[PDB]
Amino acid sequence: ATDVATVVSQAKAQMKEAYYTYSHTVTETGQFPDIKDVYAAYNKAKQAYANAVAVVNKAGGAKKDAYLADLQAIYETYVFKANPKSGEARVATYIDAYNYATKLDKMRQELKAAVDAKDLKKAEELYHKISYELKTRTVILDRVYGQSTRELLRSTFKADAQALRDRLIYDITVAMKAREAQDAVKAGNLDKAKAALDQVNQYVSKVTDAFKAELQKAAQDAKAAYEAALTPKVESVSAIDSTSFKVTFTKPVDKATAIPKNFSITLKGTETKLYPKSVEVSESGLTATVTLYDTLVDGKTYTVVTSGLKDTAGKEFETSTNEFTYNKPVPASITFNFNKLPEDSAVDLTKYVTVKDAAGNVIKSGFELEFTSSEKLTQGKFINTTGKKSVIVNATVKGTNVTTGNVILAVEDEKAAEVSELKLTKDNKEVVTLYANGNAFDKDGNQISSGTLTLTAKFKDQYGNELTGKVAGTDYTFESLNPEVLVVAPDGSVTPIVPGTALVKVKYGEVTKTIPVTVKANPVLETIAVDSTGVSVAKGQKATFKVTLKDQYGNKFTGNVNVTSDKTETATVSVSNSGIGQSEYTVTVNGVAEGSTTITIKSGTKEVKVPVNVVAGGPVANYQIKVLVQLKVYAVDANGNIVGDITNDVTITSEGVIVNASKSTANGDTVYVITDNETLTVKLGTVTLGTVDVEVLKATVVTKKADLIEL
Repeated sequence: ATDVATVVSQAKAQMKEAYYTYSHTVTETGQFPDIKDVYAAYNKAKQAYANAVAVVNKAGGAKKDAYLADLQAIYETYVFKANPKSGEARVATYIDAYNYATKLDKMRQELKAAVDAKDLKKAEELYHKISYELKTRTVILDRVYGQSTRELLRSTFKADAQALRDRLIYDITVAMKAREAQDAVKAGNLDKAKAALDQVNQYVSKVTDAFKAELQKAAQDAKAAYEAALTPKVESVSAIDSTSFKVTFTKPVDKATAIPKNFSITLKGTETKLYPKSVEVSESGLTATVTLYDTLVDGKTYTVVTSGLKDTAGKEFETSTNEFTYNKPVPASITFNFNKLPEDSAVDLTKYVTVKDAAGNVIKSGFELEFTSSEKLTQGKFINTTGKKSVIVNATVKGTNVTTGNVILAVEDEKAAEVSELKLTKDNKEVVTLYANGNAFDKDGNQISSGTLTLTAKFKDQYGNELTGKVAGTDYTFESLNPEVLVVAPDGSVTPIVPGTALVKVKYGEVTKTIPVTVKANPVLETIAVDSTGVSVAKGQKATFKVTLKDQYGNKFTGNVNVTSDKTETATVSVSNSGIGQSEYTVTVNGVAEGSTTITIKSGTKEVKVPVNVVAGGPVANYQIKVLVQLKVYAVDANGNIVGDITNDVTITSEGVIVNASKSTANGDTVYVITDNETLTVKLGTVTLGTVDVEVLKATVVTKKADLIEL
C-alpha cells in the first residue's frame, strides 16, 4: 500500500485505465463514453501520476530514475503531453476531439436554424465559422489514436456538417460577391467589380430555395448600381461629307465641353493635323457634328482623339482614339419620297428627296443638291407651298447630271394619319398597375400621389411627323368599350369602378388605336406572418417577436391588430404603436407566473395564435455579451434563459484607437454604442467578462479557447 512499487504499479495501471475508458467502448460497442466519465478518469490519472512522482522522489535511490522515466513515458503516451506526436496524449486529444466534434453538430443545427427561418445575414455568419472549423481545426481530429474512434467522430458529427456547408457554397458566393461589386462602385474600382458580377452571374442559377428570393434582388441591384455609375464613352465616329464627321456618345453630353478645343483629328499614320471649326450637339446630346476647315480625302482614314469631355450633371470621359474612313459616294438616281408636299411657308425640299447609288443604296449624305421650282426658292432649298394646289420641283445632284426631272407635286395640308403612341398615365408617369381604389403604381412599383389619371396620345401626319398643338377632347377623343369596368371622359380622364379588363380607344377623325387596360382587385388582408415559431420567456422578464401583414399579391398591407393571451396571470402582453398604423408591429410578452398559455394575434377576418411558456428564473450562472453596432450584457441562468441584465454596471475599454464607445440609456433600458476615429475588453469591476473584435462597422464576440492541447 505505502511502498513505492505498489504506488507505481497502481499509478501506471490508472493512467492506462483512463485511455481504455474510451478505446474499449468505441471498439467493443461502437459508442462513445459519457464525456463526464472520461474527464473524471483523466483528472484521476493526472493525480495518480503526480502523487507517484512525489512518492518516488521522496524515497530516492538508484530505482528512482527508472521509475520516474517509466511513469513519465506512460503519462506522456496515454494521458497528456504538450505538442504530441501521433499515438501520444491519447485521452487529452480524445477530449479535445470530442469537444470539437460536438461544436460542429451544434453549429450545424444553428446553421440549419437560419436556412429554415431564412435569415441570410446569420446563415453567412455561421457558414464562415463552420468553414473555418472544418478546414483549419480538423487537425484536432487527426491527433486521435484509434482509426475506429477517428471514423466514428467523422461519421457521427462531421459528415453532416460538411454536407450542409457544401450545398451553401453558391448561396454565400453570390451573397458575398454581390456585396463586393456593390462596394467597388462606392469606391473607384470598376475593374474589380464585373469580375465579381462575372462570378455572380454564372452562379445565381445554382442557388438553393432558401434565399433564392433575396439573392436575386441583391444580384439585380448590383448589376443596376454598376450600370448607372459606368464611365461615359465615345461609341463611334463616322464621316458625313468632305468636311464634317458625326460622333456618337453613350450618355448625354455637356454642351459646355463639346467644343473644338476638345477634338483632335489627324490623317492616320502621319503628322498632318486637321483643326475643327465647329461642334454642334444634338437636342438629345448623344451625337455631335464636328466640322473642319480642311477637306477629307476620298479613301483615306482619319483618327479622332477626344478629351476633357463631360456628361450632363456628370463625370469625365476617358480620353480615347476612334477612327473613321471618308468615302465619297457616287450618286446614280434621285427620287421624291411622296407625290405630295405639306402646306407651309418654308418647305425644305432636301427633306423630301432620296438619293441612291447604282447598286440601289440610299446615300444619307455626301452630296449637294440644286433645285428649280415653279415657286421661289429661299437659300436654294426652301419653298412656300401656302395656299397652293400643286407645284413643280426639279432636284438635281450638283456636279452630276443625275436628276428627278420636272415633277408635279400635290400640296396637301398635314392631317392625323397614324397613332404613334397610346398609354395610360398619371402625372407624366406611365402606370403599370391600377386597382379599383383609384391608386396607381408606376414602372418600378412606387405609387404616384397627386396628378390626374388620364390617357395620353400622340399622332403622326401622312409625312410621318408628330402633330403638335392638338387639344385632347377638342381635336381628338377617348372612349371605353366597357363602362362597367372603366369610365373614360372625352378628354382622357379616368375613374375605375370594378376589377376585370376594359378595352379603351382614341379617335382623331377616322384614325384610331385600341388598347387594353386591366384593372385588378383591391389589396385585402391575406396573410399574417409571425417572426417567432414559439416564445420562451422567464418569469418577470419580457420577450419579443414581430408580426408582418401581407395582401394577396404579397405586399406590405396596412391594417389593425388586437392581441390577447388566454390567461392574464401566467403571461400578460402588449403591441407596438397602439395596435394601429403600420404593416408590421412588434409584440411584447411579459412573464408573471410559471406554466403555459397561448397568444392570439387577430386582424379583421383572419388570425394566428402562438405558444407562450414562462419558466421560473434560476440564479445567475453566466453573463453573455451580445451584439444585436450596439452592445449588451445579459445575465443568464443554467439553461440559457435570460434572467437579469447588467449592461449598465459593465465598462468597455481598449488594449491607434479606431473606435469610441459609451453608455446610452433610453427609458431605463441601457445599451452600449460603437463610433469611429482594435479589440474591446468588457469588465465588471476588475473581472473580465470577455472581449470583442471590431473591424473596418462589424463586431463579433470572441470565443474562449478551450483546447487542452494548443496547436
